[PDB]
Amino acid sequence: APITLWTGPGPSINGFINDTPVIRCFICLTRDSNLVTVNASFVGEGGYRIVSPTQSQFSLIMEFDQFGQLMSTGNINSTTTWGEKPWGNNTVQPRPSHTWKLCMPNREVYSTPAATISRCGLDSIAVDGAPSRSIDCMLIINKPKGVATYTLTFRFLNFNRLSGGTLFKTDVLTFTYVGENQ
Amino acid sequence: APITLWTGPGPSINGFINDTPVIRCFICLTRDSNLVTVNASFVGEGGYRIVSPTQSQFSLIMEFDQFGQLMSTGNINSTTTWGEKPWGNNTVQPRPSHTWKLCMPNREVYSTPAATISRCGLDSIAVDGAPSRSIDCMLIINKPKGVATYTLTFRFLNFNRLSGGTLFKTDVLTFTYVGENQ
Amino acid sequence: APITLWTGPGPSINGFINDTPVIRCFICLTRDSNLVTVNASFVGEGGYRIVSPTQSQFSLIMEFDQFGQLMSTGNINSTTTWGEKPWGNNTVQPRPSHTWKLCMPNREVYSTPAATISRCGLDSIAVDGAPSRSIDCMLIINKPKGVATYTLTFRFLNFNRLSGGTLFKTDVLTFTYVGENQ
Repeated sequence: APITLWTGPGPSINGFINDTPVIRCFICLTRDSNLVTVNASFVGEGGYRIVSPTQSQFSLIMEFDQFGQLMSTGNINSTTTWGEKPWGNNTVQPRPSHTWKLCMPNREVYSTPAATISRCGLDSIAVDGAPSRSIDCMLIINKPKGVATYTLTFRFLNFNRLSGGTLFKTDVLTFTYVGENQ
Repeated sequence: APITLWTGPGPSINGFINDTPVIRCFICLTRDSNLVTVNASFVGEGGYRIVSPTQSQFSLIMEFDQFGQLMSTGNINSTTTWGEKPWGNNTVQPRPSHTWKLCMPNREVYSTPAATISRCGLDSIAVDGAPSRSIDCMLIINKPKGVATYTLTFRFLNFNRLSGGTLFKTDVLTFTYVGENQ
Repeated sequence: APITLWTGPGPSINGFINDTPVIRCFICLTRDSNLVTVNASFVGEGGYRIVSPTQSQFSLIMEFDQFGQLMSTGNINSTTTWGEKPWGNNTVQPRPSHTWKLCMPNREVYSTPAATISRCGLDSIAVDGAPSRSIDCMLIINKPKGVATYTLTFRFLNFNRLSGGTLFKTDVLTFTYVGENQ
């Protein structure tokens, strides 16, 4: 069967940069028959409300154990809401099932780290998609971190593409990878 | 269950600008377990056959009611072919089902307008993907309009990226969003 | 039902240019209810290990018969591993099925060839996504070739975007098209 893991809608400030909560992350991992679709969006708060062209690139890493459970140690972690989305409602069901492994990046296919770098428009409606208002966001798959069995990294890059200070309100971002076997 | 709503193959000139039919829009919304995939392509006609660096940006809005039924008042609307694609054939079934809501952009997740701006190659096979032969297409999700409960807007932008006149024959465009609950 | 055709993990050097194996191609075609997702990645070998700004553009074409069986005559072809992925493991099953047609690009929808040109990051983790380390990969759908019923072409373009020599280790690339009817 399919399975979706997600933050739920209306996330708290659940993305930490060096132990400070600064980004609201909506993250959805939907496993259909074989592939997992990552659907995500991010909103900066406080000192990340607006990002400058000189902003250092940074990763938001999700660490998962061998059962596909989110660990407490990443930048997006089990201290904030995360769990299964039941078909038919918008709840987060936090009690893990064996099925959660199906949302993880297949260890054999991604036995070394893989990546997808894509455009990440910022404040796109308000700036009417101006070319110099996009950065990049690179998904890194299974780059090692601590004792995590699986990792998903959202790495925001190339802020120097920006013509000036820009609201850190990302587009909806999509990535795809091969799901793990049960 | 999954459900697809689409224009069918070989659409008529069904994209209206200033109440004039000027673009042939192929649009498919496929809901699988949780996410909806937008798969779309566009061909300009008449004064929109060729676009150039002097072309002004424009939007094609689809308006849907609370049941996921396409309304008559958008730029792409219920006055042209639109409905469900049966698994196993290429017909368009016009009679609404409860299931059509499942193709809609989830109103909790998209409680304010969301966007994805992406490259939109033009005439890409013919021009062999020359870098200066792309524009952008931004999908806007749930921009408020009229009495619509849901909206999808295809906004064509950044014609100034083009090196010159180019056939408005878009790549196959893909976007993804979280589906509404039954 | 859904169905996935793929090369399996850790593919051999299975991309041929002038009858010489030069690229390792991971290719996955996953059909869900209606759409097919192409998930692919490439690693150059030998003379293709490093690519330069002056690299000759080239295509890797897959040719399929009317039943969705991969033919022997494309650049990626039936002389190497290819077949169905069972749900639950990473094997490659050679036994054809009626379902394999469902991975093919819908002949009526793509009676004229379609394309999607997208960014193709190279060596992206190592170069931390530097903008000048991307090329383009265009998927061409049903560009006619010989006696094939369906074709998928991966055309690698715009090497002249590169700032210098770069390891031909692509990002995970994703494309989407409407699947064929049984």
